[PDB]
Amino acid sequence: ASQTITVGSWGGPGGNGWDEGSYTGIRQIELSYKEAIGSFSVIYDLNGDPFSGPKHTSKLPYKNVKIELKFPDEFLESVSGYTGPFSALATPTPVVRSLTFKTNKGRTFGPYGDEEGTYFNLPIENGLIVGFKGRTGDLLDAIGIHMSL
Amino acid sequence: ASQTITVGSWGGPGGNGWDEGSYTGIRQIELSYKEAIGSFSVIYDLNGDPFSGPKHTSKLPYKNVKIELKFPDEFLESVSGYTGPFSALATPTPVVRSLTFKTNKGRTFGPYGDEEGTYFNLPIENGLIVGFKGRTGDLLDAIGIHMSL
Amino acid sequence: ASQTITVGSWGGPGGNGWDEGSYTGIRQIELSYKEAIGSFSVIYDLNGDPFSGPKHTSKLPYKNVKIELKFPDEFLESVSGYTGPFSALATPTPVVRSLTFKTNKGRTFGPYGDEEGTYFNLPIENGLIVGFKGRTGDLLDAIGIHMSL
Amino acid sequence: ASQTITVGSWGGPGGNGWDEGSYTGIRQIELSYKEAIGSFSVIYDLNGDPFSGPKHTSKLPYKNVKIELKFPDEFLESVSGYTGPFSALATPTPVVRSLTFKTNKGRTFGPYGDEEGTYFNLPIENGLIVGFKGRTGDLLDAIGIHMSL
Ligand SMILES: CO[C@H]1O[C@H](CO)[C@@H](O)[C@H](O)[C@@H]1O
Ligand SMILES: CO[C@H]1O[C@H](CO)[C@@H](O)[C@H](O)[C@@H]1O
Ligand SMILES: CO[C@H]1O[C@H](CO)[C@@H](O)[C@H](O)[C@@H]1O
Ligand SMILES: CO[C@H]1O[C@H](CO)[C@@H](O)[C@H](O)[C@@H]1O
Repeated sequence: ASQTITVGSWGGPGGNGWDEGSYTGIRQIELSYKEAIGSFSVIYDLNGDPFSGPKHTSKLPYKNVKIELKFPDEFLESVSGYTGPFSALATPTPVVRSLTFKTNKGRTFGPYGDEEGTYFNLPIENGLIVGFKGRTGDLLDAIGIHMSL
Repeated sequence: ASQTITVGSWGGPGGNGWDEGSYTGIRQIELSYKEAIGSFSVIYDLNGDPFSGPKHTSKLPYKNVKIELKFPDEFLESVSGYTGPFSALATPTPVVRSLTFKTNKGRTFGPYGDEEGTYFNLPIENGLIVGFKGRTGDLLDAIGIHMSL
Repeated sequence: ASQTITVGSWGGPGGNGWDEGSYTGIRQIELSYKEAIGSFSVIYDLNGDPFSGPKHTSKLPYKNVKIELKFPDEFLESVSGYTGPFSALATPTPVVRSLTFKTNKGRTFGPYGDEEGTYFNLPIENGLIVGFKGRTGDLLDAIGIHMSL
Repeated sequence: ASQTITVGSWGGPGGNGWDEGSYTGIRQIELSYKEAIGSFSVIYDLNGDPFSGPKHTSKLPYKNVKIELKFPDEFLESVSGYTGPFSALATPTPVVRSLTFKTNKGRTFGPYGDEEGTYFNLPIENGLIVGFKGRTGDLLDAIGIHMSL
């Protein structure tokens, strides 16, 4: 059972948890958004071959978007976003409202979802986001990260 | 030259940089504070023997404080705080204003320094803060972290 | 691109190289043998689900064998074997003649293949064999290992 | 308590154990030898400054030798040697009789001590020997290694 530095879990305890696990790297990210982040599934790299992980999609009719990294020369060097409860979707607990990624090549994938609530930002100076972990219900209640060299 | 996952660097580009490096674990943290964090030096564990790292002290007449962890049964599981520019000490760039630690034993070392500015929080679910990195001038301009299993 | 401590490469430069990569752990090992080791393919654990890696089989009509580890309570704690050139199969370079595994549960999978040539033994005191690397032609010319915590 | 992949422990159970721990790298190695290896102490690199670890010296009047690596451009890429019991020094258990190092720059520090007994060889394809572990009595009964990226 090898283990991987797991960091954070930003967001609330709502929805059901999920942990896609560790892989060799990240190739593509797919997420839906509107006033908050809804669906979130990612395509990892498993030793050279692309491996699509579990789909954590939500029913909310949100705008979808694909984030294609120019792997393996380009990789996430920063993950930041906003977390706060959502009124329209009657649930008392916090939800990831906004998410925004930044790659080592200078490419930043603009903030998806409203930018309001308490801020969180993970600047990676040395290391690789090798996998995602998080909780999903009708939206993305929380999101976590696996890292390695 | 062996390397360690390095994360963050929360705060501004002011002052001079410093990186204390990687060690086996953390035993004691010493920092001075008032409206922001000033001095910051830590005592690591180098294979069982306590090893005091470089002192990054500031002249500002601030209130000092020692944080003694009950090593190795107790270790930091969360580091959070605030970063924002400081008026009184004329400098245009952001500074770590507040810092607050939480150990796996439930012990939280209350927020030191004013809690205003943009928030940052590093929840550690699996891994160890094995070393600090950061920038100091008259205060603690920024602070970073080294992690490992 | 998430790298993993890679060790050894015991054996000769004959045949074609191959690297199955890193995974979460090892579940089953399949190898054929006679006077030396011929086919060698393994089934890894990818975050809980069994993942069969590339088949590196050889044509030689050798006796096959499956090594099923009681994962995840049981794992390899030692890999040792013999390397030396082979007469019968006219090739001037060394080949892994014998291979023998030992698990943390005391189970040792007896030496497969003749035990002659120069000896090699990797005792693992702390760490996990998380993936194999090696060269195959008509037999297993050499074998390597990926490790992680 | 951060941990490091620890490998091997080649040699016998004689003498008293010792573990110098993990450091940033290796700068110099000092060992004494004759028909077997006697004294063995090393100077590590602790984040840039040379750090001398525990001296594991033996009284046997052996020939001493210093191995200075051109750190950090040069580092051990292979450690091999011989282990077998020693007659002259009446002890029934195995002892490391010979030890030989090879650096990434092509420099090989010739076999020290008689080359007889069972062979052991650790080729490092990716990773760093970051610390030694071993057992010493009147000679070097066994030797182990800590590795990391
Ligand atoms: C209102 O319903 C769903 O979505 C919210 C936020 O995603 C969760 O907290 C909740 O448990 C349900 O899964
Ligand atoms: C005003 O002087 C000092 O302290 C501030 C904040 O610590 C730094 O930005 C600056 O460069 C100096 O080191
Ligand atoms: C004789 O043929 C094959 O097998 C040997 C040993 O496996 C290799 O060295 C060689 O290149 C071929 O692949
Ligand atoms: C004969 O005396 C010493 O040295 C040998 C080999 O080093 C050890 O096995 C033994 O316990 C003593 O420490």
